[PDB]
Amino acid sequence: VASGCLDINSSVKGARFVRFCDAFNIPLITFVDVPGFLPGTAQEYGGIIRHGAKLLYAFAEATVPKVTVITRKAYGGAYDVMSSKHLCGDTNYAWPTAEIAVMGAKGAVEIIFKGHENVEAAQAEYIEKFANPFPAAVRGFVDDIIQPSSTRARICCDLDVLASKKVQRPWRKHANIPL
Amino acid sequence: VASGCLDINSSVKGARFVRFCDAFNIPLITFVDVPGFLPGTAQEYGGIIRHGAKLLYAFAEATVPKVTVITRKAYGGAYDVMSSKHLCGDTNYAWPTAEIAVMGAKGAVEIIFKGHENVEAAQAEYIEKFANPFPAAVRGFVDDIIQPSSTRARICCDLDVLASKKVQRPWRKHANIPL
Ligand SMILES: *C(=O)CCCC[C@@H]1SC[C@@H]2NC(=O)N[C@@H]21
Ligand SMILES: *C(=O)CCCC[C@@H]1SC[C@@H]2NC(=O)N[C@@H]21
Repeated sequence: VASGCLDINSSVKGARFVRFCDAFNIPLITFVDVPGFLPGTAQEYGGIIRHGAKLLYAFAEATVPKVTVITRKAYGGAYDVMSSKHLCGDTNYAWPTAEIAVMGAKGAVEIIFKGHENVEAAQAEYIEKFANPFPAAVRGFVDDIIQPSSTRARICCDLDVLASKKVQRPWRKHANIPL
Repeated sequence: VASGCLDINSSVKGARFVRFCDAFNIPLITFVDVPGFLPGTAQEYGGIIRHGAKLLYAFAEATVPKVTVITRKAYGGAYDVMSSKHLCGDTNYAWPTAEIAVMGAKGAVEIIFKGHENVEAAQAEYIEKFANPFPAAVRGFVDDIIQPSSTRARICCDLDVLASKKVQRPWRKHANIPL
């Protein structure tokens, strides 16, 4: 549905569910495949910026175990919104088809290589190096790249060892979610 | 005295003083100029490894304001031992003569460029780029490079705003300093 893109309505449902599970110590499993946000004036006039921040906050605030699996696409700011490891996640696995980037190869090459000759060669070079899960994994964004058939067993193992995990957070009178 | 090198005796005196000042909310000011550790069997047989860890711990544990000024040399592991910014420091200033490196240019070039022709050119290139305070500052190791005449005023300003600073640390029954 809608290429797996985030919009206002999806952000509202996600943030509410995540917030409940965190409050009552229920671990979270995230399956990420998101190419970006739904474009258009229907979303911009509706406050897509304000509403998208709801899901980002709901994950960032969480203190319960978070296990993320990236199945195919994670472009742009949506990578971090869908519970990336940099929001105090516990484990993050990629399948062999995962691709983590600011944008797809076509947009990135047209912007990076502007006015140069032999752009088609630059397009092939960029895709071969960046259109896979490796530029993120070699940086510590992904803990392992796993065969999909092993996903269940890998998650079960993490759940049975993160269950006793506690973290500290500064004192606050109460949270201030963007609303 | 002894080129400003750390040894067993200096580590013992430092750790004890730092620990007292931290316990009773007295800010710390550090003036760093340390080329490394005193070599030789007299120090190795005396447990220089064990004793040096005392000063590293004493700074790392501290929760009171820490302001560090680097005047000239900070080579090797001694950089971090003498209250570097990466031990939860508040501010760290360098004077124009500061040099932060793993080792001096002579040792580094002989190790990096081994068996190559025109080593003398490599020596000049290395010194011009790394024998100054810039490769550390551009990475976030140093907050500013200041004229020495302004040091006092800069420190006074930091002390009058860090005085109300509190940090959180996980619960512990009691500390376990290497001894
Ligand atoms: C064709 O150029 C339309 C591109 C839309 C691709 C998807 S839709 C939502 C995401 N936002 C974006 O700019 N690209 C993604
Ligand atoms: C001559 O080669 C002796 C070099 C000693 C220079 C100083 S003394 C202590 C520090 N340790 C080290 O390897 N170099 C520094």
